[PDB]
Amino acid sequence: TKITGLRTYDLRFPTSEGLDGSDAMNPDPDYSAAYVILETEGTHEGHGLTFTIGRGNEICIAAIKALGALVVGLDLDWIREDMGRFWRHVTGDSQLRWIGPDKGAIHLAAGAVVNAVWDLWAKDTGKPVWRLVADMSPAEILRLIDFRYLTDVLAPEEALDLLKAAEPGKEERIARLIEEGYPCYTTSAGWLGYSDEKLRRLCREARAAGFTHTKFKVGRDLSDDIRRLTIAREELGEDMNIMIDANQVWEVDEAIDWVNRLAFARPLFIEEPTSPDDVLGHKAIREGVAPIKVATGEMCQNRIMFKQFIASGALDIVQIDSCRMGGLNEVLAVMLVAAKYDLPVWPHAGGVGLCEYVQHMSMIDYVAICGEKDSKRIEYVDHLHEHFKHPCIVTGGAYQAPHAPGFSIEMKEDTLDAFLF
Amino acid sequence: TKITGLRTYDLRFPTSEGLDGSDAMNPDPDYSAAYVILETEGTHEGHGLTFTIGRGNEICIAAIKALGALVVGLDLDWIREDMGRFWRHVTGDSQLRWIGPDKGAIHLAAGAVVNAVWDLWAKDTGKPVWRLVADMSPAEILRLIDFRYLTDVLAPEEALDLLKAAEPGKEERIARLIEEGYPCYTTSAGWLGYSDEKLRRLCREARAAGFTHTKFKVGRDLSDDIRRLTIAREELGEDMNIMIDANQVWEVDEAIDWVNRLAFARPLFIEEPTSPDDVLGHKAIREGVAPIKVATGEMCQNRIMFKQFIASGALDIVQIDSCRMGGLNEVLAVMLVAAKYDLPVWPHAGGVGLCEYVQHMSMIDYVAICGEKDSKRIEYVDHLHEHFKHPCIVTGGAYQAPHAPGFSIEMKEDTLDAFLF
Ligand SMILES: O=C(NO)[C@H](O)[C@H](O)CO
Ligand SMILES: O=C(NO)[C@H](O)[C@H](O)CO
Ligand SMILES: [Mg+2]
Ligand SMILES: [Mg+2]
Repeated sequence: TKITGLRTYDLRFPTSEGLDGSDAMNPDPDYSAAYVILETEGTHEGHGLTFTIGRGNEICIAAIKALGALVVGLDLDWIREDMGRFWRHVTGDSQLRWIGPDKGAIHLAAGAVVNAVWDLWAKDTGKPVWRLVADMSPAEILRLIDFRYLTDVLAPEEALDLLKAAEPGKEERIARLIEEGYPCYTTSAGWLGYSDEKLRRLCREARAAGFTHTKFKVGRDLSDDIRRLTIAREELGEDMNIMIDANQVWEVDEAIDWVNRLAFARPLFIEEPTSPDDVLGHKAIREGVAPIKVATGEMCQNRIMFKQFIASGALDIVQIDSCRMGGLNEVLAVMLVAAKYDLPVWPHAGGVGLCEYVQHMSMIDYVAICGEKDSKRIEYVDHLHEHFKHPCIVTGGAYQAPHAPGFSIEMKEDTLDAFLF
Repeated sequence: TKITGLRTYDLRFPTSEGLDGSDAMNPDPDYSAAYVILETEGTHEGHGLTFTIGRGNEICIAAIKALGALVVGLDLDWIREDMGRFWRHVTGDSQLRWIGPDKGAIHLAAGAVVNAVWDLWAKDTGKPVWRLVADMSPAEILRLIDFRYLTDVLAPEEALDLLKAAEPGKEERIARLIEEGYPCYTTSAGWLGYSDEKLRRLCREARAAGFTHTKFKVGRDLSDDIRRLTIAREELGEDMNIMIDANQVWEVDEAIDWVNRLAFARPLFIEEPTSPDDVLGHKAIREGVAPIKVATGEMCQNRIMFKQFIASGALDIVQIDSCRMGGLNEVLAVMLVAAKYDLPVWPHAGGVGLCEYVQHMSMIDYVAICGEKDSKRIEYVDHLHEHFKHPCIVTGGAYQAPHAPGFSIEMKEDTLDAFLF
């Protein structure tokens, strides 16, 4: 098996029509995917994407094509033999690095390409990605990871120790995952553009469906936020766990004041109270709003930023995203850093296929990394699943473990045509 | 004056022929510019660029084209009446933000576009950019800056105090600048790929020319670094200040050992000992290599990262880049933060026309912000200046202050054709 070529698709979805996805920073996102297919001589092709919200998708497409120079011609076996090495290779063109390094368009693109390789690998061995990785030995998992710029906080040796400690009880955890699935929260009732009436109805739906955790957007208007959360609490009941998300809009002092004003709602955490680059700022906010926790990560650019968020105690909840960074391999590195510091990972999802991606990632985290899932929640959003050949399945507040070979991200063929920008 | 259109040029220079620019991370860079021209109804056009090293320049081109949607159709007076507002506007399309925010391709592109506007403004009023800004009252300069995500360490009120304090001495400093220029160091002798013979010759030339500070590449091979720095000290003499640059290649523990091993050479500082995102890492390296100083910043993505580097005391020398970030306005913000913490700013230069840019920026810093230049050094490199209509002029180890209208970045027409990729 050789990667013999690649195709790209600038796919954009009219989510702004009903303001699905709307928040304090992004009032009218058009959920989009910079989509890549890695060609082989064989029966399988590697599908992958990275998520954007409309304009700018074509920049990610440009970056994917640039990265293709590094991937077309590779033997899949050379990749599998040491994927950490492949990861260094694909993020290691010094000239392409200049455009980053490991941030912005070039890293979004790497997420798509790297995950497409995983899709191909999984399809070839006949396993869903979560099982492909979960079945690996500690050394095999360790080999997937490029540790460059991590070693002062988590060196390979300490990562290997964590992996070995998790190894006993994988089989039992795999069985448990099959029986129970992995718990998730819903953001579906929370988009900032929704009318109060729509908020009420969707809160009731979320409660009826069996979700125990629900997330709501805040951050544009304090009066609106107080009203909305009061209404949300009314419909949801006192037992429901509520979280809130400001989407980066606040200054540090502003964040502290505003969150504390929403304390009556008993939010578990505030997500992204400020810029996703501001480690020290998140830490300041964290101290100022305790016992309300702080979550961030959906735009955290790479493992180097995550390691500083985690090591400095700037956050309570680590929200990795499946394709913001360099795909699965870098996510795994961050999950290991989080495990060292005993911080829970609650992945960002929704978007286009992000649920499809992160379901696998958390399941690896549960089976082979930290061994705990019950107190955690993967994000879930009920948008755009009809475009996927193997959509995530969620019922009673939990993702069912994927069965199909691959990374669950492959779209129906018609979608690749109808939504081409 | 109205911005009526824009043209882009993917310009790439074969600098890898002689390994000019070569370092431990980037063995064969091809100095490139994603170049932009803003068209108007009148007689001036706004020229700007952002700098890359070859492959990936086309991603910046795509990002510039994307930003064009925010700039084409704008009236220049609207921009001029509140530059901070324009800056927020150009970096604040929430969809284009997703591709960053304020990092990677989209922000490199912002640097080009923002600086091109400055070029147009400066041409319209008939002044070099440095003097255009220097002639401004403190309130007018404050107005240039978008302070979002800065207010926890520098809020507009305190930035104005800094600016007002520098106010009375401006006239004297301008006279002094006209008289003395602004001191600069040279990297012309330091590229890692040069032979020892060429190293000797360039060291002798740098010494004869009157530079008091000279920078050398290190970090690929310890034995090479020891020999080369021994040669450099021999050729440059004891009075010369030698600095070294590792271009991000090391882990924290590795950086400390390697730098300390070069202590015999008396390096003033180590530049980019590790990843440009690792604030806490630079701080640890800084503690480990004392008294050798730490410099970083040429790839520092934005004001938010710089703010943290500075406030946490993670570096000794702040190396802003003219077009890595959102152009002049964001640089001025960082310079004000630096002034608060009394950290010197020594801008990164070389590349394609970076010298031509940063000369203006440091002179603004001298005249209107921190009021001190004698102890500092702007980077200078003698490459590619023949492509510019008004190239920088260096003699006796000092930049002559620009005197022609504009930002000194406009290239000769023949170059725009001859070097199109
Ligand atoms: O913040 C988010 N989820 O938590 C979304 O990515 C954002 O609101 C865009 O729809
Ligand atoms: O590091 C640098 N100057 O300090 C250069 O940008 C780099 O070496 C690329 O030529
Ligand atoms: Mg969010
Ligand atoms: Mg450098």
